[PDB]
Formats: sequence, C-alpha cells, structure tokens
Amino acid sequence: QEPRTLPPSPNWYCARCSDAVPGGLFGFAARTSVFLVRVGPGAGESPGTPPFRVIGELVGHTERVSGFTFSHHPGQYNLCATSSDDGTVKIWDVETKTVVTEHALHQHTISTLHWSPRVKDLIVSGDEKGVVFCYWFNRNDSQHLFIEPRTIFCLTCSPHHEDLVAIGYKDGIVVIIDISKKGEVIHRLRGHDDEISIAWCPLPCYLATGSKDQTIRIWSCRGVMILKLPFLKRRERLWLTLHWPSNQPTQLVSSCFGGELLQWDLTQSWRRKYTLFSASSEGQNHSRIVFNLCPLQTEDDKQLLLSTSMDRDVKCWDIATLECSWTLPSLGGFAYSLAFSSVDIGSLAIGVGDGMIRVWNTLSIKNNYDVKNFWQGVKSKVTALCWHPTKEGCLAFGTDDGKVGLYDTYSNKPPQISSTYHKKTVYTLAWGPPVPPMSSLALYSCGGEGIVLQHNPWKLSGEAFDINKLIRDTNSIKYKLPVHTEISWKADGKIMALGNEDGSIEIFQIPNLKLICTIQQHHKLVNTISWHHEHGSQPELSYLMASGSNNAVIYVHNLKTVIESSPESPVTITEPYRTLSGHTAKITSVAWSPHHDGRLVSASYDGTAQVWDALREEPLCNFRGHQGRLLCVAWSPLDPDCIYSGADDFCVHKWLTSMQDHSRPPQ
RNA sequence: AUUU
Repeated sequence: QEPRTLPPSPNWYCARCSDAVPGGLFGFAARTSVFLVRVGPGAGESPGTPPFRVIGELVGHTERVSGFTFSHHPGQYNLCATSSDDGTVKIWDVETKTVVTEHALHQHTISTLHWSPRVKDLIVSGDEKGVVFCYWFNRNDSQHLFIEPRTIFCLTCSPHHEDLVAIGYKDGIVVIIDISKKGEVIHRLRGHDDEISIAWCPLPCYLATGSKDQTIRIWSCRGVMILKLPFLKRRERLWLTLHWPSNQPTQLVSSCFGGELLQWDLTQSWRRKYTLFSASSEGQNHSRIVFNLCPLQTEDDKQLLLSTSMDRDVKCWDIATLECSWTLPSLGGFAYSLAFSSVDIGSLAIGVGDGMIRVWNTLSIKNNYDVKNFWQGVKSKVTALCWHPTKEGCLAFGTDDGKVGLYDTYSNKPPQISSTYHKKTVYTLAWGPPVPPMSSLALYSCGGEGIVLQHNPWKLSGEAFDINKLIRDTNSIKYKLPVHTEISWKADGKIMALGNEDGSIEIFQIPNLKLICTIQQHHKLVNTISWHHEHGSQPELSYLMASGSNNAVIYVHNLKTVIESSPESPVTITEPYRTLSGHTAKITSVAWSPHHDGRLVSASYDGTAQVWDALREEPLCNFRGHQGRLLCVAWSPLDPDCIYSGADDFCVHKWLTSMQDHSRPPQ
C-alpha cells in the first residue's frame, strides 16, 4: 500500500555525514546523494510498525558526499549543507530538495563541515591540507583560515561561543580556534596519538574527543579524564564517534570495537563505568564499526539515536531502553538481480555488487525492511539469482567472475559452489528439466562468453555440461553455434528459449533440445526473455514470449502455432506478434504480471520502468524514481499495483502504479 | 577506505 526504498549505503570514514533535526528528519550521505528519512508520528506508520519512512533525496553533487549537517536554528531546520569530493559546499532546502547557494572555495578534498549552533548562516568546512572556510551563506561572505599543515578529520563549532571551533586532525592533534582572530589557537589539546569526533559538553567549557587510539579524552578549557575503550566479546580498525546528550550531560555515548555502542557514566569517572546498548536482546547490535550517531527527539518526545555503520545498516536506538527500535538496511552496489520465491511468498532475493545476497521478507507484518544478508562463498558481484521452484530455501546465484553457487537460506552453512566456472559474468540462472547427458530439475547458467552450462544441483562440484554439444548433435549443425546471452524456460518445462548475441532467439523442445523455431526480430544482443504465466483467463497466453535487447523496442511473440505443430524442420519467424515502443535505451529486464492477462513491465537504461498492456500495445505507467539505469524488475506477488525495480543507483524501489504521474517513457 |  505505500512505496519503499532500499537506499544506497551511508558513506564510510566520514566524521559527520549524517544529522537529524527535531520532529523529525534524518539525513545521511550515501554515494553522491543525501537521503532523507522522516522519523516519528510524522512518518504516519501503523502502531507497532517502525515509525520511519524514506521520503526524499538531495541530488546534484557529482562525486562522493563527504559531509552533511542540518541547521539547528528554530524555523530553519529545513536548511542543511553538504560537502563533496566534487569540490563544492552546497546549502540546500529540504522542503524543495533544491540548492539555495553553494561555493567552490576549497582546492583540496574536503573532509567535513558543520553548521554553527550559534550563527544562523555560518557553515565551517575543513579540508585534507588543513584549510578551513567560514561561509556566511546568507550574506555572501567567506573567510579562509589555516591553522596547521595537517589533514583535518573532524570539526565541531561550539554550542556556546559563536567564535570557537574545535578541529581534530589525522595525527591526533586537537585545537580550539577563534574564528574572529584569524583562527588563532586558543587551546591546544595534547594527548591523542592517532586520528581524531569532537563533542562539546552541552552546558556552558569541556570538550570530549574520540580517537583511533581507542581512547575518549575529556578536556577542560588540559585533560581531565582518559577513558580507554573496553574489550568485549564479539556478538577493520576502530572508528570512535561520540554523542554527548544535551539533556543528560553526565552521560556520553560512544561507538566501540565492532560497532557496539556504549553509554558512559561520567559521574563514575574513575571506574570507567559504561552500559552496553542492546545488552539483553541478541543480534541487534551492529556487527562492524559505527561512524556517526545522530540524536533525534520526536514530536511525541521519544529520545532516539540514529547510528550509521560499515555493516550497511542504519539503526534507530531508543535511549530510554538502549534497545534497537528499528533497522534500515542498505546496498553497497548495483542491484543487479531480483527474484521472488514461489515457495515462500514475498521472499525477495536481491543480487548486489557489494558481494552479499539479500533476502527481503517483503511481507513481514511489523517490518517494512526485514532483510537478511548472505555473504559466505559469494565474494564478488552477484549478477544473477534464481530460487528453486519447489524446494524451500534453495537459492542459485551467479557472479561477475563466472561463479555459480547454490545457497540453502534456511541453514547457516556456506553455499555449494560449481567446480566449472564461466569465463565471464553469469547473466542468467534458470531451472528446468535435465537434458542429455545429465540424469528432478537441473540448474542452467548462461555466461557472458556465450555458453550455457547444465549443472546437477545435487553434485555441484561434479561435471557441468555445455549444452551446445547436445544442440549440435540433435540438430546436425555444422557451423559454430551462436553466442548465447539469455535463457528462459517456458513455465511448463517443455520449451527452452535462448537469446543470442546476434539478436536471434531460438526455441528448443525437450527431450533433446530439438530446434523448432528461430525468431529473427532483435538486431542486437538479447538481454531478457520471459514467458507468460499459465494462470490467466485464456490458456493461449502461456505461449506468449516477451523479449528485450540492446535496442529500445520490445517484442512479444506468440509461439502457439509452432509449438503445437511440432515441426520436423525449424520455422523462422520474422514478424512480431506485438511491438512495444517507447523506451529510449536498452532493455535489461522484462516481466509479466502474475495478476493480469498480457501485462508486462520492462526495465531500461533510459532510467525508467514501464508497464504495458502488451496485447493492446498500450503503455500504461512509467516509473521515474530511480536516478540510475535499471537492471531488474519484478512484480510484487500479492499487490497487482506494486512493482520492485533495481538499478545501478544502488537502490531498490518498491512502487505503486497508482502513484505514478506518467503513462509512457520520456521522449 | 567499499561507492563499477
């Protein structure tokens, strides 16, 4: 009933690239964007379901976003600033998602930036050579400052004194400077011996600093307290970030080894007293280092804390209980592949370019983002996935290095791996009946080099057969076989279609892959073939076959006549049954609606997905939410109006045809 | 230090 977005992962090793304002709104830098998430009653979630929603994106930087900071000035919580490896500092208005103004004053990679808690239009940024800019965005003024010739890691403007800024460097140096006196160093805080977070005591000073040296140091405007991180059982090097809660100044929250969060008790100074977050609940803690911690006080006054992590989860912590309220997962690579299980309805496998398979339990009642990760034996970009049609938990996958594997997602065992590799990327995986020389279902894998292998899913480490030998023998072929780029079995298991590099599609019949038809329609490499399902209103529809190539135009063919005549010599088809025009770039994926007769969705490099009434050649609905090139699409199993798509923007969107404003792709 |  509402959209969802699995977004790109929060950027790593950035001291402040996420922030939140009251009510409220969380933003996080991810790749070249900032993603915005409404949190609390304003998200409008059912009681029990986590009160967050992904609501927007700040689009316009051309390289990695390294910094993000909201304004914390009442009445302008809608303003925020970003830094980027594109060299710019931008001021944005999240109401319109547009740039207010920006500068390109830095000449070296920007490290971070901070919006002044005291001056309404002042943003202070710092770079890898040590240069600092003060930017008063709303009066067109700026000032460069240069304190020490060292790489800035972090910077925090005082909450109390408008001229005072603390800066932390790569080498462990910390300084408090006065920006009204050309950045004069007012205090040099000597103590740390490796990379510097800086949090000021929220009552009027003390500063706390967190370091790669595994210490938190609390200083006076001289050191007053050194806290070494504890070594705890597990359940990269350290990143040590801090949140000093403004309403509980005797508490200090830190990250720790492995992404554990601690609440330190500053009253019990000496004894290094802390309380571990999530200490009761099992497996809700982060599993890798935490980079940023952002407090968010909701309008119903719940105190929350958002964490970002190298584990690719964003977690929301309830400060009253220190338990995890909810988790938003994210993706660290292209979304190459989507596959829904026929056995466990709603179980959605996603093949991602960060080397981890995701299985999204899409129908989870109380969680819109119930995602589990599978990393064992994967280790490269997962470019193809296909669930077994009847065996629960059985997930085939393929990779950009030619590897084919079989997961049991109901176990914790590493997957079985095929001993035979493809030379190139595994494009497609499909189950179907075995064919000679193999002896219920075989696994078929098509690689970019053009071979389709038949694997025995019980003996994966055994022999896998190039099906071209059977095709050659059964059809008495003398010349070299086409370079196969796609495989798709008809739903009855009786006909295999191969799509080829030269654009042709070939139709083969069991048992021996006798060729019965060649379709010559596409003039470029075939990327996707899909056969219509068998549960529509007329049996004729199971003969419909949609296909897409590196050209924009989609075809449907109707293979009833040829299949039913079982010819002794093959037929050539050169006219389409239906033609679907509208896209403006290559077609990566086509899928038929299981809820309708003759309804198709297509994904394109044009950045859109299109829903078609294929039988009337009528475009119905065009989705434009992705920023990237779409690679995969799949209809939701229970909602006729809901479709999932994945793209090279590192996003998976779940979207509703009823909420989309266009009927056809951009011209 | 991942972001094709």
